[PDB]
Amino acid sequence: MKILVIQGPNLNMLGHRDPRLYGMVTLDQIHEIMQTFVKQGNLDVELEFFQTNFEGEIIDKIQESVGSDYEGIIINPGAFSHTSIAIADAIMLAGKPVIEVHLTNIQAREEFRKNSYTGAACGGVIMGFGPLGYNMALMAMVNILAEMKAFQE
Amino acid sequence: MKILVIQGPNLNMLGHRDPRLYGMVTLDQIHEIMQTFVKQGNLDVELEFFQTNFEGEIIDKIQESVGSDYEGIIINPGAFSHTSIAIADAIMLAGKPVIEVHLTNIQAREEFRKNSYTGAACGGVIMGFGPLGYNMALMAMVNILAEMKAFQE
Amino acid sequence: MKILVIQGPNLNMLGHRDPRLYGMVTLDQIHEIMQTFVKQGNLDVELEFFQTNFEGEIIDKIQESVGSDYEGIIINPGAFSHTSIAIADAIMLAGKPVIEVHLTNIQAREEFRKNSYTGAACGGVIMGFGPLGYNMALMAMVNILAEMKAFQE
Amino acid sequence: MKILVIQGPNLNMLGHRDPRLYGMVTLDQIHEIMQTFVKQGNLDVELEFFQTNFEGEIIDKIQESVGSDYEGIIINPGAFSHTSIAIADAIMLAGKPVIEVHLTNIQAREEFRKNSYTGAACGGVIMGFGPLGYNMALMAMVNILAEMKAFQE
Amino acid sequence: MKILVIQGPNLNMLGHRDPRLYGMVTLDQIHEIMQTFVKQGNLDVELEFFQTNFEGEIIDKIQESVGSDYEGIIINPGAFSHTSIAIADAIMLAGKPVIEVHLTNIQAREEFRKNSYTGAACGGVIMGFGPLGYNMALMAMVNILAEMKAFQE
Amino acid sequence: MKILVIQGPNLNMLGHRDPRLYGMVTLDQIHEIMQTFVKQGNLDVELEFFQTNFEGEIIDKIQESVGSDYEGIIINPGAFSHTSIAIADAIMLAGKPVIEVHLTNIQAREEFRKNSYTGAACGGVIMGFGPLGYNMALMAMVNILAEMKAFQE
Amino acid sequence: MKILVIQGPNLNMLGHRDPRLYGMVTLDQIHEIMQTFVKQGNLDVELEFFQTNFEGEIIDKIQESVGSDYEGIIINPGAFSHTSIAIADAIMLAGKPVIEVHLTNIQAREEFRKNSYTGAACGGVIMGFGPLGYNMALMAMVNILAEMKAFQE
Amino acid sequence: MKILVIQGPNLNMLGHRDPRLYGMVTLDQIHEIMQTFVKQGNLDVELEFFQTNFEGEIIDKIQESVGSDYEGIIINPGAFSHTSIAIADAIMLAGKPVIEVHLTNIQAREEFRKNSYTGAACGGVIMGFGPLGYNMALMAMVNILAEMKAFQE
Amino acid sequence: MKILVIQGPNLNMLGHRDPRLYGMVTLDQIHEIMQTFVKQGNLDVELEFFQTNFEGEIIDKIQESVGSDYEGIIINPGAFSHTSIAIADAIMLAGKPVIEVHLTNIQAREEFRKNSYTGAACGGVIMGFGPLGYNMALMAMVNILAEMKAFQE
Amino acid sequence: MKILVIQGPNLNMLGHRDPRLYGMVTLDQIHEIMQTFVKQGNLDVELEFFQTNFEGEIIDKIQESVGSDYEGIIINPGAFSHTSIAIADAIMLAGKPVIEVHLTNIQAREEFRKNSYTGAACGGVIMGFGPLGYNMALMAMVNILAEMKAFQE
Amino acid sequence: MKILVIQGPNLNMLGHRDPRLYGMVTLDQIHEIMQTFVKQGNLDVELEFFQTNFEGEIIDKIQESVGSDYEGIIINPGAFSHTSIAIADAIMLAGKPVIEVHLTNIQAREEFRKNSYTGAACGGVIMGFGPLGYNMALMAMVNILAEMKAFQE
Amino acid sequence: MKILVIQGPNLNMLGHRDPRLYGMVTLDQIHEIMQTFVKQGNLDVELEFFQTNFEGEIIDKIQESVGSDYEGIIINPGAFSHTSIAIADAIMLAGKPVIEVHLTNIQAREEFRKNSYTGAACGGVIMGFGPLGYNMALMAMVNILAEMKAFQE
Ligand SMILES: Cc1ccc2sc(COC3=C[C@@](O)(C(=O)O)C[C@@H](O)[C@@H]3O)cc2c1
Ligand SMILES: Cc1ccc2sc(COC3=C[C@@](O)(C(=O)O)C[C@@H](O)[C@@H]3O)cc2c1
Ligand SMILES: Cc1ccc2sc(COC3=C[C@@](O)(C(=O)O)C[C@@H](O)[C@@H]3O)cc2c1
Ligand SMILES: Cc1ccc2sc(COC3=C[C@@](O)(C(=O)O)C[C@@H](O)[C@@H]3O)cc2c1
Ligand SMILES: Cc1ccc2sc(COC3=C[C@@](O)(C(=O)O)C[C@@H](O)[C@@H]3O)cc2c1
Ligand SMILES: Cc1ccc2sc(COC3=C[C@@](O)(C(=O)O)C[C@@H](O)[C@@H]3O)cc2c1
Ligand SMILES: Cc1ccc2sc(COC3=C[C@@](O)(C(=O)O)C[C@@H](O)[C@@H]3O)cc2c1
Ligand SMILES: Cc1ccc2sc(COC3=C[C@@](O)(C(=O)O)C[C@@H](O)[C@@H]3O)cc2c1
Repeated sequence: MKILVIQGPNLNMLGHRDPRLYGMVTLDQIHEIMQTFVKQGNLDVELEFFQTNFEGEIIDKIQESVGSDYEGIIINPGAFSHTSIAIADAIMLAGKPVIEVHLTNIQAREEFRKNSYTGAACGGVIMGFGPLGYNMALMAMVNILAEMKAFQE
Repeated sequence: MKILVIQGPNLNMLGHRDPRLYGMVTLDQIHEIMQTFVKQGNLDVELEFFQTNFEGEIIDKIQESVGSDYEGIIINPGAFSHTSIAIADAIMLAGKPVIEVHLTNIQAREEFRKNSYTGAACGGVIMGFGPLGYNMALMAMVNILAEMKAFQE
Repeated sequence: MKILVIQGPNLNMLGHRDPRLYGMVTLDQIHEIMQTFVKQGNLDVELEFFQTNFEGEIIDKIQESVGSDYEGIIINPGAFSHTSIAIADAIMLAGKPVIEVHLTNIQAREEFRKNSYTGAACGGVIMGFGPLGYNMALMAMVNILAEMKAFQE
Repeated sequence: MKILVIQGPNLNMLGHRDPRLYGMVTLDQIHEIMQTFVKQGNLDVELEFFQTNFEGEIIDKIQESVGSDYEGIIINPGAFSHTSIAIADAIMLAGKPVIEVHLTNIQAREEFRKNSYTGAACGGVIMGFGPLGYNMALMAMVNILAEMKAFQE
Repeated sequence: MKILVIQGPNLNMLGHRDPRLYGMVTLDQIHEIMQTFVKQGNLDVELEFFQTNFEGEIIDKIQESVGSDYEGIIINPGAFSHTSIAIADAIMLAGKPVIEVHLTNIQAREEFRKNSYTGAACGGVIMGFGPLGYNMALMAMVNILAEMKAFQE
Repeated sequence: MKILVIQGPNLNMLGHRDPRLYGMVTLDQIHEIMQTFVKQGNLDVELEFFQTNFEGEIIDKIQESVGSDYEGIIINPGAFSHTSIAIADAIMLAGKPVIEVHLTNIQAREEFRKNSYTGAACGGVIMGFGPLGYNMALMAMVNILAEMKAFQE
Repeated sequence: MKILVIQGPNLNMLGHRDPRLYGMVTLDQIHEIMQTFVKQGNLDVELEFFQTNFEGEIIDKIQESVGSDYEGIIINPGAFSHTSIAIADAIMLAGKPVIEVHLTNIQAREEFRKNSYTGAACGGVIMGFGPLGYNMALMAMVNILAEMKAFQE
Repeated sequence: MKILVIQGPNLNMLGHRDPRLYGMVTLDQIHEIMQTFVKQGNLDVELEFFQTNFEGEIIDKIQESVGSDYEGIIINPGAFSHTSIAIADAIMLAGKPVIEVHLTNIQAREEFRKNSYTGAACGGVIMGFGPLGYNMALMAMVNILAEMKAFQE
Repeated sequence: MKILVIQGPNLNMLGHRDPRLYGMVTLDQIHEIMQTFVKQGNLDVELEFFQTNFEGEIIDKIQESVGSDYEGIIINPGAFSHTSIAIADAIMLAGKPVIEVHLTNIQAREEFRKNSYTGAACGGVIMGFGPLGYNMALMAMVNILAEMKAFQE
Repeated sequence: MKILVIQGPNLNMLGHRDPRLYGMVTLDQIHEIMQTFVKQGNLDVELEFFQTNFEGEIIDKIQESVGSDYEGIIINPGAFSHTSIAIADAIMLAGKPVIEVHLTNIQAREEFRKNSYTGAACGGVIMGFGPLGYNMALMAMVNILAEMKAFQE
Repeated sequence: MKILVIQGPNLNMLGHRDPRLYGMVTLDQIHEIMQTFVKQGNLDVELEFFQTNFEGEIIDKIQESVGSDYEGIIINPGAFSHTSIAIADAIMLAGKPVIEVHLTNIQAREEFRKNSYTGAACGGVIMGFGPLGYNMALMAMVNILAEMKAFQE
Repeated sequence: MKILVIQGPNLNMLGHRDPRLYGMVTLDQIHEIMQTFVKQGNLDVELEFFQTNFEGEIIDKIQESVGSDYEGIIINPGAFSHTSIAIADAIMLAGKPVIEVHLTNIQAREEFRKNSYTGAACGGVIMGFGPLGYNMALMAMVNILAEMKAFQE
């Protein structure tokens, strides 16, 4: 059961500079925290991680998930959340669960960050919990998938 | 370790009518699902549930949590999320973690629902996961509390 | 055949001060005019009147109509018309005819009064006819109910 | 006692196509329903019906009512409600009661339909009751006229 | 197979003044170009041409197409495109293909010209191709009709 | 030397009702005041007066001035000034001086009256001088024409 | 000579948390300061203090002042100032002096706090002077009442 | 009979540079044209001319006109028209006719020039006639004064 | 203990015309009222009064207060309150208490008067109390100063 | 005679999912339809097709057309139409005909889709005709090119 | 070769208070830094420095540069940058290079500071480099002048 | 001492077409001009030049400067300046001086070009000086670096 984790622009710079707002934890560390959570719960999940600064690479990857044995996507589109109708469209055509995560509470920042095009296209949105938000996304993803397949039977 | 769950206007009408958008699950059923989650994880948590249609009662209850042995609040202010500066202020003065939950993805609805005053005052916001969102709030709450007390020592 | 008449904030102050805009007739007098209309037409209707200054009480009352033998609601939400998404939602979940009345023509007043959240959630809206508007609401309610039960057979 | 009923653009297309939103009843049928209401109440009223697609014809007709033995106007300006300051001015200079009717609840439709210039210029506005709204207009007109002439004596 | 071509306000002044923006071709010349296209393709189409400066005449004509053996409408509402909800409604009730044409690219002009109420009600919109845009509308009309009748069988 | 005076919707109702804002003078009286001014100055000017409530008639008349021996237009588009892109276009293609007149100061009224599409298309605009404004238009017109023909030689 | 002091939502939490923006003084301490001012000036005033988190209770209390021997109201509506047309209406019908007080300078905060519906309905507004603002309101109230009764004689 | 002519910022730079938009005529030349008009009509008027670049000097001068034997003001506030509430207030308190003139048609320029605070405070506004606009202002001023004194008697 | 009282544009015209909105009291009379208050309370205060119509003079004066033995400023910027970022900056750099006063309730007037740039830069704002507002400003100033120097010790 | 067809983000996902709004036809099928049109008309045109999800790739390709023997561009920028000033600039510097195509009527969708930066930079725009729109673009392109080269001679 | 350096409101207060945002350097020190730069580069430039708090003095000075042997202007209009259409106009008529400087990055401050009317009228704008910005203006001015006179020959 | 010069979309097309607005100088020529400035001043600077049409490449490059011996960045983000929150974020995390350059005065162009997200994130911004702007950036960069290292010691 494969989950694709997509990390948008600038998230690779996390923690390395300790630049206050986003915190001390690096992107790799966030990804280790995710693995840890997967093992410590015996959840039946293999993660693929992907980070990019290109809007087009985010769309490419969402698209490459379509034909494949990828069950769901957890995504933090970063600054593209607010601007990218294109990623929003790609999310709408993914035909599989997409969950949007934000480290910070984007409700509580500048006006230009409150809107999330991408988040409106997702099933659900998690914001403001730091790295923990990603594990919350994993929990929900596992439940969302469990419930999708339960119904099948 | 006491968590206060506050349920805003109209949420008590959930499920009883099956009114499409919000689902089939009743508010009691959401609260049972929470207890179930608390036991099935052996989490050290006693829940107090409260539902009201009064802005004033939501504020009263947030305030009554202040002096007490209430560790945190999980809240779905419902339609007040978009309008209630008053509840937002109450949340800011609660001096304890507040997590906002929405059944539906309020990013993906009418313009007048995208803004959340109350959500901006909370540490974090969860939207669009149906009842599961509340358990996600629980997970996060337990972790946020764990981490607050870890640092104490 | 029971009709619930809900009167929002400040409407109990009617007439007592003769405060120009709204007129000389008291809220009780409006309610007497309604009974009079019910008898003088031999309409088969028992009215329950309710006035409150609390958003929460309006919602409570709309909700308490749901399980009961209340056939429809006539409501003047007063200044809450313009602000209350919460009452609007309550009206949408009432699953019975709701008609909104206003004494004054809210189209012809300040910008902040032109919007009616609640009115959009109602089947119909009557504005600007003074107390007469309420009898027009009665007429329409009786017809709407007649037509609902005609179709049943 | 003459009442002028003015029907704005496209209302002559009613019912003939059964085009969903507005219903099944034709404009003639609406006018018959009005006569029927006038007889079944023995109201002392002769109706003149007029339908046009021309803003200019609506204004012309409102103006031609001024010198005459027309006591009041019932008007559904249709899509001109939202755009026509010119008809609004005509209504203000009619110096006799004007009541605006809409079949549909214009509060509950697109943003561009919520404004009614013409409705602000009328004494009162009725929306969302289907053809019934016109009889409600008749009821109100008869009362408004009764009350105008009562005060004379 | 009859197509009605409707030309809105001011289009009759085309070319006669060579007034720069719109060009050198007259409205008659646009209509000849259309006939020429119909013959040079052997398309099975009789054109009726109509030009007016009255919003009301455009609506009248759209309505008069309803009962008749008019298969579709090609329309350039001119300045009414931006303002006329009434024509937009008429187009919505025409129950037959309507195609909007603009000589100039209305996206690239003043803000007040970018909105097209009428264009949103049409199946499709062509702008910025000078008189050629009309032939494009003919091509598309013939295809849309071909495809409507193909499906019939 | 022929000047066309165009009077927009409702201006024919002037004075007859003494309806406060616009005054006591009738439209005929305004036109007499113009003739009087033309004689008392020996200006070489024949006036044609035209009043209509139809947008379409205003456009028609501007257009019919084009081929003719009409030297210029004085126009008070009334409520259309604020709404009518169509008339604004007609004015732009008149290829002769157009002067816009308003009785009242449209700067000092409701927001929806401050904009004048038609006024932006005219050479010049006169507002707020009551009927005297028309004579001011005449003066200016005569001067503008004088100066156009002076330059010819 | 009775003055009613109304304190809106959250003001009861003042000072107890020392939550920075509003200060260190408690609501009781604000009320003591007021009594002290009344004695130290020998002003002929009995104060009734009231604090609530309910919009409805504020309206109730304003209304209950109408029939009574309450001469004036000093009110800090708190977060309701910005949102509550209902309280604004109640203030308009109080038919006695109402003075709005704010601890903080609401001009200098978030955009959503600059508007005061309630403040526009009051005779006057005092902001940004901490608890001192209440005594200023007392001074002004005593003067306004002095001047009202002076004129009587 | 004294008329004060106030010329706002930058108008002294007229014509000297021939800077296209405003023309070739200098400010002195405009003032000579005014004198000429006064003589060629035998109008009973002494003009005082004043030009400044200071908002405060415009206000000072308007104020100094109050006590004096200045009968009316003709003013072109220039760029201050759009911005200066202060001059607008000064115009409202002048208690004598003020006419606003603009060389260019400020309706037909940038959005930031369409608003005229000052013009809304004037009795009337003249725009877009070049220097001629000033003589139009003189004509109107003379008539306005004539009519003010006629009534006296 | 010196307080500088700055009076913005047009305030010197007060009362002389009795121009309705602002009242009957002259600016000198307002200043006398202030002296009277200072004596009748034995407050230890010398007032310097200054009125100007120049934005630049207000700024100059604010600046000249900096080096001097001026303890605080009471200012009514008049129409500049709404427009003057420059004065707002000057107030921010005064490094002493500045209190803004308005005779009228600027919340309750035109939209363009609700904003106060200058008021946001002040510690506090008083509006809508007529001349009395100035004495309220004195009371507050004396208290603010008392409290500044109490802390010193 | 080479035409470059550029297909923006997500268009490669067409039809494969049958995702309702855009239809059943795949992108390849759209391109085949284009070739077919080119043959069935004997038009003298070689098409190069290009699809990308990268804004940067669209710009690159537009730029690579400049030096080459590419006569014109037909482009559907997809979601970038609304957001991409950069592509809009590239189109403006292409110095050759660019035609914008949309499958869907972007006038009739969400507010954020009505604006087309790219469409404003194109000579012309076609929307709402499904894949047929591309053939319409071909017809127009061939005519635009024919007319460009006719003039040459 | 004379350069006029104009310094807008409040800039004379620089450094003296060390008021954080703008820095520690006084206005005199900025002017010394400019002389120093002129010598250390042997640039052929005499500087005239001017500081004022009056909008009108800025305009006066720009105007007085016109007739003279002033080659260019470096200007920091301060808070007037955002508000002053009048200075913007003065700049446009200066017919010589004008360069706008800001100490702070006005893009990165409050919304009301992002707009620069004056900056739009300048050839170029420099912001956010502290006092160094002025030397950068000098560099550019010298280059702009060199290039203007190079072309002459 | 290494400076990275980043050139955004379309800038590589400079000069080659002579497309009026931006000029005649090619991007290579701008880079030569920069080297020339570096030698003719003996400044101790090695430049790396980079041009791209990809938002993601700009971010990649800003990021790759972080770990390296790159001292500062000069950047012209081109059309991305107005839209790219992502690049703005990258700039904020670069932890080294970033200077934004624009050839043209973006204040003086379309509304959609006035905003610069990226510019707000930079230390300073230079606009409207053609290619010279880059040398001005160099000058400033060298000074900013000199001053950063001066303080170190
Ligand atoms: C007829 C009907 C039937 C059941 C219910 S429950 C309900 C709650 O109000 C809201 C809840 C949210 O917080 C959520 O999605 O959890 C969204 C919020 O916008 C909405 O007011 C509204 C509603 C309406
Ligand atoms: C002086 C002048 C001369 C000739 C013409 S033709 C004309 C048509 O009105 C309009 C037509 C459009 O539909 C189009 O682009 O074809 C756009 C619409 O905005 C414009 O008003 C307006 C106009 C104006
Ligand atoms: C009840 C009544 C009685 C008489 C009249 S006349 C009239 C004309 O409409 C208008 C004319 C103006 O152009 C003008 O002041 O000359 C202003 C414009 O805003 C208004 O629509 C409107 C109107 C309304
Ligand atoms: C965490 C916290 C701690 C203490 C307090 S007290 C309070 C009052 O609510 C308000 C009062 C104001 O009237 C005022 O400035 O006095 C302004 C209003 O915007 C604000 O909501 C809000 C609040 C919030
Ligand atoms: C015809 C007239 C007559 C007298 C006066 S005095 C005056 C002062 O300007 C203002 C003062 C305020 O600060 C206030 O309420 O004290 C409000 C402000 O908006 C107004 O411009 C404006 C004005 C206007
Ligand atoms: C789930 C889904 C499935 C398939 C596709 S294809 C697609 C293309 O993007 C767009 C194309 C348009 O240009 C058009 O109408 O041709 C409109 C544009 O707004 C839209 O983003 C968006 C999309 C979304
Ligand atoms: C408390 C305070 C203390 C000292 C100073 S100096 C000053 C200058 O005015 C301004 C100058 C700018 O042009 C600039 O950044 O150089 C920005 C402008 O918005 C500001 O008003 C504003 C100001 C404010
Ligand atoms: C047809 C055309 C031809 C050549 C070029 S080069 C170019 C660069 O992009 C931009 C650069 C700016 O940063 C600047 O002024 O340096 C402004 C920005 O808005 C513009 O997109 C835009 C452009 C457009």
